[PDB]
Amino acid sequence: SHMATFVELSTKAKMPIVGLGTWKSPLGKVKEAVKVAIDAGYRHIDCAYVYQNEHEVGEAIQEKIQEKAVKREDLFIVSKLWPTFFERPLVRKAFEKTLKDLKLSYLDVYLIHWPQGFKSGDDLFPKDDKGNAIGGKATFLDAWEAMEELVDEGLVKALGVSNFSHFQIEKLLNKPGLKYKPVTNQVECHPYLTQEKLIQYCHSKGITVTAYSPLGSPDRPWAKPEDPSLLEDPKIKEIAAKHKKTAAQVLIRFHIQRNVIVIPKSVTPARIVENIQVFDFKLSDEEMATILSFNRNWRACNVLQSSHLEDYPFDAEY
Ligand SMILES: NC(=O)c1ccc[n+]([C@@H]2O[C@H](COP(=O)([O-])OP(=O)(O)OC[C@H]3O[C@@H](n4cnc5c(N)ncnc54)[C@H](OP(=O)(O)O)[C@@H]3O)[C@@H](O)[C@H]2O)c1
Repeated sequence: SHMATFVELSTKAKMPIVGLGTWKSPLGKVKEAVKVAIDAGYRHIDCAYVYQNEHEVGEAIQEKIQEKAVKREDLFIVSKLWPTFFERPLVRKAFEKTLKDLKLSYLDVYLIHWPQGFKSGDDLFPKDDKGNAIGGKATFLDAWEAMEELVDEGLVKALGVSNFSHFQIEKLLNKPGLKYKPVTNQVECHPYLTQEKLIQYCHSKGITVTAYSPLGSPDRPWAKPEDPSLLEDPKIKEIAAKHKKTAAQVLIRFHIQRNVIVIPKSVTPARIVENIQVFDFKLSDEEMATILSFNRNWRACNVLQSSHLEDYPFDAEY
C-alpha cells in the first residue's frame, strides 16, 4: 500500500505529489486503470473534458467508493476547461458536463487547460480553410471570472492554470477584482525541459507546479523516431540501476525532489504500480544536478502551433 507525499497549496488543501494522467487512455481501459491506481494508493487523478473519457473515470471512482475502498474526501480530482468554452454560459455547461461524467458533487481543482480562447461551436478544435486555429470571443480572464463563481458555490475547491507563462500568470494575478489565485500551473516538465525559471517564478508566488508528460509522452500521436526519448536515455537508465529502479521511476522522482507535482499516465497495471513506488529512494544532490543538466528546451507536446493567436504561451522565455 502506497501514499504520495502532500504538497500544500495556498488554500491549505493537500495535493498528492503523484497523480494518474488520463490523456490518451482509451475507453475500455481507463476505468480499470483508475481502479488499479486507487487500489495501489493513488488519490490524485488528472482528467480533462477534452480527453472525452471522464464518464469512465467517473464509474471507477463511484464503484471504489461504494466498495468502501476509498473515501471521496481522500481523493483529489482535477479537470480542465477547454478554450472553446471560455464564454460564461459555456464555462458552466462544460463544467457541468465534466462534473456529471465524473459523478462527483465537487472537483478539487479546475484548470484553464490552455490560455488561448478558441471559437465556440460544435468543434473542439476549430480551424479555418488552412489548419489555422480560430480564436474566440472570451479571453482566459473572462473564463476565470465564471470559474471563480464555481468556487463561490462550493462546486470547486480551488482554481488553477495550465500552459501559462509567467507573463500570463502576471496578467491573472493583476486582474482587478480577482477573487481566487491559481493554486497550480500544470506544464510539461522533465529532464529535456527543466522549467527552472518558470518553477522559480511560480514558487515565489505560492503557486505550485504540476509536471505533465514526465516520461516524455512516448505515445503522443506525432512522436517521431528521431525525437529525443527520455525513457531510453542511457544516462537516466544508469542513474536508475544504481538505485535499483527503472528509468520511469527516476524521471518521476526528479520532480518530487524539486517539490513539483507529477502525473505520469499509464493504462498498464504493472506500470501504474511501479509509477507510485518512488518514495523509497532518494536521488543524490549530484545526480539531481546531472539530470538538470540534460535540459534541451525540448517540448514533447507542442502540436499546437497557433502562434498567430494572442496569448500563445511558448514565445515567452518562461
Ligand atoms: N496541456 C496539458 O495540461 C497536458 C498535456 C499533456 C499531458 N497532460 C497530463 O499529464 C499526463 C501525463 O502526460 P502524457 O500522457 O503526455 O505522458 P507521459 O505520462 O510522459 O507518458 C505516458 C506514456 O508512457 C508509458 N509509460 C507509463 N508508465 C511507464 C513505465 N513505468 N515504463 C514505461 N512506459 C511507461 C505509457 O504507456 P501505457 O499507458 O500503455 O502503459 C504511455 O505510453 C497526461 O495523461 C495528462 O493527464 C496534460
